Amino acid sequence: EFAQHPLTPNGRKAGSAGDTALAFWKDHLSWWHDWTPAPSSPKGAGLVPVSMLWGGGNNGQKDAQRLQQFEHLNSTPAYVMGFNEPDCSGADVSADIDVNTGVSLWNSLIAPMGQKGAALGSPAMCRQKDESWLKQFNQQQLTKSWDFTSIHIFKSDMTGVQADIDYYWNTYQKPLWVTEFACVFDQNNFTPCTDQNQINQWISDIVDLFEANEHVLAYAYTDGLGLGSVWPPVNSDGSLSQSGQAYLNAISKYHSR
Repeated sequence: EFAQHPLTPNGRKAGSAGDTALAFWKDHLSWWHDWTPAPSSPKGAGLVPVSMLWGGGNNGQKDAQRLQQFEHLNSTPAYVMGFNEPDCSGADVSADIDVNTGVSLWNSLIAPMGQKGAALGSPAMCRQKDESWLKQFNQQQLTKSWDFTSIHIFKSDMTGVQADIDYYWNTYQKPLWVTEFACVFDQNNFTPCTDQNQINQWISDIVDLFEANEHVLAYAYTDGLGLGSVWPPVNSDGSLSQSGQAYLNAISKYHSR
């Protein structure tokens, strides 16, 4: 009888999306991802490295490299996530694949990893609570469904964060992982927050909300590009930024054993 993976990695919700701030945050995290099949920054050594199949290998240089690396994995990860934003476009930005193409990749490459014991994460939607892609994908013939629903939260207040959580719990009825989050005026041409005071409070508030919410089992601060000059967790001189320090101070509140 095989032991199942806990859907919170190694007793802590907190993780990182990317590795620029990983050395500074490590001691208060359990896990990280880097959008690749095999997260390998040496800054993460000891944390749970969560695998991803980003896309279908026809929407960018890195997309094609990552599909080939996923096909060549000699091993089964403890946790694997599906596609990054198949409902958005842009070469090496979002996966840009239809539901039919998603089903074929999921059944050929992701479901067999789950048969060998990996915990499976859904594809993550750029449309947030307005998605239709995952609703259609979930109605298709999948050889194995997902264990945790992956979500991206790009919102300017905690009302928007809560509306994303409620939509994905009510609709899919599985535990959630927030696999990327950042403070963004999403309805106003995707304008990233730029007020340091507001960002520091938003970070503090969102970590508290996630830690208290029974349906959120993991979360991860993103360092991806396109989020303005204030959100990045590392300054141009290499030092931890004020935004990076707000995350460090929030996740350390929940690390007391």
